[PDB]
Amino acid sequence: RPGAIPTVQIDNERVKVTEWRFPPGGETGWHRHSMDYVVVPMTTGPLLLETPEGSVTSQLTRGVSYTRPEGVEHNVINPSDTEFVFVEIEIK
Amino acid sequence: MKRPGAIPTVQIDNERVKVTEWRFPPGGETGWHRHSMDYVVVPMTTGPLLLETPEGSVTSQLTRGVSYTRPEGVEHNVINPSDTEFVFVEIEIKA
Ligand SMILES: [Zn+2]
Ligand SMILES: [Zn+2]
Repeated sequence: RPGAIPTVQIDNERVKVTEWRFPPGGETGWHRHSMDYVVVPMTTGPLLLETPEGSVTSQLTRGVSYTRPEGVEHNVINPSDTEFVFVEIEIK
Repeated sequence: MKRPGAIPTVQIDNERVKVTEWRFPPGGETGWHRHSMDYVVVPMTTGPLLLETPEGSVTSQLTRGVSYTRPEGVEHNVINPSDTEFVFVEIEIKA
């Protein structure tokens, strides 16, 4: 797949904030989250998450934030024909 | 005369963070406040904000999705000088 593009916006003693910009069909690659994190979606739409429990399609809504814990392990894919963006705030 | 209030909606409030969506009517403001925590601002709207601090007033240009951080201790009033609603998500980091 094409690669999603992470841009780190903030990396201080308290948080690391990364913008993830997905081209259509783009993926993060598999990773494991080492920190609790908050997601602020900048786009409304579905994401495809490959997870240890299998494939999960999730609905994100622009401007509706949510949090997930340290230990989440997955590959995130943009299953749409448009760009998808979200901001991820990892708590240190 | 009084500017309309910006409206806070708490999205997350847990051991680690408090995340509040702030929605500004046209011309709207926060009122003066003091930030008790380091915080992250994720703008949801591209546009100017007018920031009133003890020393003066400045126009700051925000871009949707371009975050920034400010430290504990900020004292200000924040105003939306535009003719349309301005929205940002504020992530306060608990100690
Ligand atoms: Zn992830
Ligand atoms: Zn403030």
